Parts: sequence; C-alpha cells; structure tokens
Amino acid sequence: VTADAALEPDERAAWLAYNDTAEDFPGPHLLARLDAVAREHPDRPAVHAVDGVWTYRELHRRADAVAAFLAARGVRPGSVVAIAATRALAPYAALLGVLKAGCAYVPVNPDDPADRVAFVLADAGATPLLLDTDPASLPAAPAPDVPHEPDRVCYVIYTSGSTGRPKGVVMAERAVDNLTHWVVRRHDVRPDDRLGQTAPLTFDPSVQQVFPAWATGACLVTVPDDVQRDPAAFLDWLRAERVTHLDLVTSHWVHLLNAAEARPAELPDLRWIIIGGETYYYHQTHRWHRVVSSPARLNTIYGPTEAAVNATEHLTEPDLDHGQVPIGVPLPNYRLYALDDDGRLCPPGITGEIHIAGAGLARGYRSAEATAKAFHELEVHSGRTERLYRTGDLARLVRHADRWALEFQGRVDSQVKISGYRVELEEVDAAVKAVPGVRDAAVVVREQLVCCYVGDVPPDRLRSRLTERLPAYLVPHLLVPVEA
Repeated sequence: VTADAALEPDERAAWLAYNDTAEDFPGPHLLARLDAVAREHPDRPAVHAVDGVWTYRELHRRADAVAAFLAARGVRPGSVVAIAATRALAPYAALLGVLKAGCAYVPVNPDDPADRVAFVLADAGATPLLLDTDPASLPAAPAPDVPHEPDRVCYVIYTSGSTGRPKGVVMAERAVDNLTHWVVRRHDVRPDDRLGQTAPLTFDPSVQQVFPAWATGACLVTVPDDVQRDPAAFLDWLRAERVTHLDLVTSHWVHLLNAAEARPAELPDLRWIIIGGETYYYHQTHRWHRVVSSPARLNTIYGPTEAAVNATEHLTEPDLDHGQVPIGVPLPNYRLYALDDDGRLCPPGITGEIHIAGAGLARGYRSAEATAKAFHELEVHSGRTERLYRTGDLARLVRHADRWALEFQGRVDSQVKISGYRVELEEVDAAVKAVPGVRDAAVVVREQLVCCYVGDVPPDRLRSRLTERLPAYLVPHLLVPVEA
C-alpha cells in the first residue's frame, strides 16, 4: 500500500529522521520584507551592475515606475512579463517592478535565438513590453495599488534536458520566500554583505543571490561577463569587489580551482560559496583549500529548478581528501525520498530515484502534459500523502558523520550539463545538421564542448549560423571539419 510498506523499523526510522525538516520562519512575506528594507535602509547600495550602483531608494523607485507602466498597459496582477536578462541595472528594476505589479517575471536572454525567445513568450503567456523599451527609463510614478494575494507566481524559468521541449517552471511565492529565509539564515547574510550573482537571470541560482540580498539590505553584485570566462580575472574580481557570498556551478568552480593552483588566492571577505550541479570529490575540495586563503566555506547543494533552486545541502569539510562529497540533508521544509521503479521507498544504502516534496515545489510547468508527467501524489508513510516532483536523479541514503545524507548517483536519461545547464546532446547535433552544407556531425564533451562535422562550411561561417540558431552556451567551443 504505502511506499514504505516493506521496510523494517530501523530502515523506516532512517527516512523519518532524514526528512524531519520543518521550520517556521517569521513573517512578513517576501515582498513585504523587501519593502521594509527599502524603508529602513534607503541609502544602502542594493544592486551593483555593469553601468552603476543603485541605492535601495533608487531601485525601488525604478521598480515602481515599471509597475505603473505595466498597469497602464493593461497588465493586471497574475500576468507573466518578460524581462531582458543582461548584466546592467535595468533588469533589476524590471524584475522587481514586475513583482510589485503582482506579476511574475520570465527572464529572457536578448541574445538567444529569436525562435527560442518566441517559444518562451508563447509558452509563458508573457508580454514583451519590457523587452521593447528600456525599463530603467520609464516615467517616474508611485507604485500601483496591488493587494497582496498569497502564493502569487513569482517567476517562470525555462529548463531543458529535452530538445524541442523547453519547459517553463512556474514558481510561486511561498517557495521563493522559504528559499530566501534559508539563504539568509544558513549563510548569515547581513546588511554589509556583497552577494555575487554569477548565474545570469535566466538561471535560477540568481534567485538565490538576489532576494537574500534585497531582503537584508546587502548589495547584489552582478558578476560581469568579461570576468567569468576568465578564471584568473574572476578570482581577482572577487577580491577587488569584497564579495561575501557567491553562487557557482561545479564546472565553473573547477576552473577557479585550476586558476587558483596557477596563482594561489587570498579572499578574506568571502564567507560562502553555494556550489553544485555535478558530482565532485574531496580530493578536489582539499586542493581548493590548499591554494585559497579564505574563511569561505563550500556549501554543496543539489536540486532541480522545479523545487526552488536547491533541495539539499552539505557543508563541505576541508579536512577530507578522498571520496565523493554527498549532497546532504534537505533544506528547511523540504522532504526527499529515493524510490524504486515500483515507487517503493528504498532502504538506506540502496539507489533509487529522488522524488521531492515540500515548500520548495513549483506550481508545475506552464505545460499540462509536462506537469502530469512529473508531479504526482503518493502515500510514502502511513498517514503521509505527499505531492511529489519526480526528478530523474538517482541517489542513496548513506551515513556521513552521525547523520543520514543523500549521495547522488547519476541520471535516468542521457541528459548532461553544459556550464550548469540541462541539455540533450542530440539538440546540438540536430542544429549543426540543419546548417546548409553540413551533412553529418558528432558533438562531444572533452569543461569543453567539441564538434566534428562533414561538409564545406568553414568553421567561422558555421559558428555564425549556429549563434543565430543556438544559445551561446550550446555553440561548440571549437568546430573541426572532418572528411568522414
């Protein structure tokens, strides 16, 4: 009957301990806390981007203007509004203004292929108004009279792992608020802190940096594009900007580790790196702490976009020099289960598929079929019926110190990660084959994405055709013409 029906008392008790994660956070709701910070600390720096720094007062004034513009154009609460994901100040006024309007933002990279942007706008139900005029230059206005409704949708963010099937993750306020409370409390975020935003606004670790900054009076510091793809410069930038908290995808951090080994770094202001996405090992994190002089701790995280950025955390020990870093324990108000093909709860130590329950779950996807294929209901324990997100991820529950922890064990499908982004390799194959002149092609990951192709298209003209067809991070780093 129940998923745990076959387990022995000892085995059942391990899961009950693992998922004993409830935590009540004091109100008010997220946007109310953002307004309170702006009221109490108008003069503090709220966002530092490529074209300047805005105080809390200025950020909220610019957002008020966006919110008033949206209402004037008939965009009522409960609408979805695209924002152009750049590294300037404007998108921050745009996304905060969308929220102040009672709406949800969908971040769009204006450099993405036009066909993919068109799908996102259609699937998200989103207006492009703020893609077509500068949100930071809208006429000054007070914020419109928008009443608080509980659990409003906050953002729609797109994920793949399925070519021709982008899916829009619909994330609502209680999940984002729960996540924000966790970031602030776990990582001791304080008003004088400077939270770097490595991820673009199209990738959800940006949520993890932006809202904890603005909910505390700290400064959100966008990581410039020119600095990121230069690991040595990124290390120096972290020092120069006195960054205290940082998001990193595993593969990006490995590049930083290599840069630090070339030139050991001192990062006295860095306290937290929230890192994850791919499996990594204590022999890598031990190397890191050998060449980085810093109080910075690595908080290893796991989780899908469908459960509000992160679902589990493990504080990475600097002592250990061998073995796989576990993904750890659930975030507050998260519960996770490893289930077999039949939906039974796996005993501790047995590998099953992760299903996630709790406060972090998305409403679903914009698409009904995708929602029905991944979100479901199951009585996992007697008297505990869960709404669950089926992840496609594999893990087992293991002992680590005097505690139960999940250990990640791979995927079910052949979805891989390119610079932290979910992708099916067959999509890049299909794109290069759709270029005129290219007959056959094979794409491989050597992090570095590589492509071999047959045809008389020079790699520089193929690149130009692929940039118009693929997002920049899917355009292969090198393009090798081969005869066969």
